[PDB]
Amino acid sequence: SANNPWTGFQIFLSPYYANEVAAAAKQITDPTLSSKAASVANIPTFTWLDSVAKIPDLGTYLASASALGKSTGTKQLVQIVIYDLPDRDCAAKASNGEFSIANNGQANYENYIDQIVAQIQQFPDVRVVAVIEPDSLANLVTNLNVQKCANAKTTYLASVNYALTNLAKVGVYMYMDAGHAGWLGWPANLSPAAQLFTQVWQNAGKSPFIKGLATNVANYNALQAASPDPITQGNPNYDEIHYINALAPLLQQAGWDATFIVDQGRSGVQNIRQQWGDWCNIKGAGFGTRPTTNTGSQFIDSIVWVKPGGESNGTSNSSSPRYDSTCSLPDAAQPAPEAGTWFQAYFQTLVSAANPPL
Ligand SMILES: *[C@@H]1O[C@H](CO)[C@@H](O[C@@H]2O[C@H](CO)[C@@H](O)[C@H](O)[C@H]2NC(C)=O)[C@H](O)[C@H]1NC(C)=O
Repeated sequence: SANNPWTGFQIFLSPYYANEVAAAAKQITDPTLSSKAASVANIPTFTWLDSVAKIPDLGTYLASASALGKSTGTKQLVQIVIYDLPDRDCAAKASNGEFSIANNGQANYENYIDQIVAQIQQFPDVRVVAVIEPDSLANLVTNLNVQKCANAKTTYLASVNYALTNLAKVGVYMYMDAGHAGWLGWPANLSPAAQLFTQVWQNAGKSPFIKGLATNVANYNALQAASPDPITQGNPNYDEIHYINALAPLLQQAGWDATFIVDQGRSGVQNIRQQWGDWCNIKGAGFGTRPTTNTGSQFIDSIVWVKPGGESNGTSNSSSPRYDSTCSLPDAAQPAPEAGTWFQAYFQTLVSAANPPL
């Protein structure tokens, strides 16, 4: 499109991820690998606002970005993930979301959005790009047979709508999460997905700030695979470019000339999964293509690193109340600590296996 949110901006580098990376790098014993690991702190990632407790951090990042821009003559851009739906992750065996539909989820989520908007409103010289609710709308395409998802459908739609409508009022550029090629990219899922995303876009007023969709968030697919990963058999859309090329024209027909961003933060190593749906701490993952607007596609505004590499996707300990058995599969790195906590061995392998190399 004419307006790529990243062009002309300096991306703000997360100091939190930077702090995690710095602490991790000093524990890597091989000196050459340690220096490569430390440099990961210079690679832009998205900040996950996975609870209300993260909102004060957002405020600090906006204010810091505003000052860094003035100190360097740059316009700064802060990258965030909106990730706090009530009954979050409806199809997962376990979820860490703090809100529940049964306990005023809609009002609590609205207040979470209001607090985020109130921060963003104070720093108008900082641009914000937001990924909207990973692991939400995609469940409403394929997983309505999951009772928790069926029962969450109206709340997910209302809450996502509230986020889109209100973040647009402060000029946030937004990409709705849209799963990945092995979820919504199956040819038979493309039209139901397009119909749902279009309805969501319409309900939020077709705001020009709703730029399009984010794909492969927290996943491992290639953007453009050298050859199809065996997990993809049966799906001609075996990588993200095939998925996006197939979905984008369906959105165009609705009047939404959508553009896309694609997570490649853990895509450096292909052919590491037994089944396509295995998502938790996949063993042998490597850092992938660094964020760039040089995407190879008319539809793709940026390759991005949405999910921060090194933060555990979930514990492998079956005695934890947050245990999801996906995290103990044979292709999941184990033992793995609780979701969000640092997984040092996994980070070291992400560095060692990076492709392109760091
Ligand atoms: C695996 O999960 C279990 C349950 O969460 C953990 O065992 C408990 O740990 C807490 C303190 O961390 C104690 O209050 C409980 O009494 C423990 N229960 C038992 C049966 O030991 C266990 O620590 C976890 N293991 C790892 C490596 O995280």
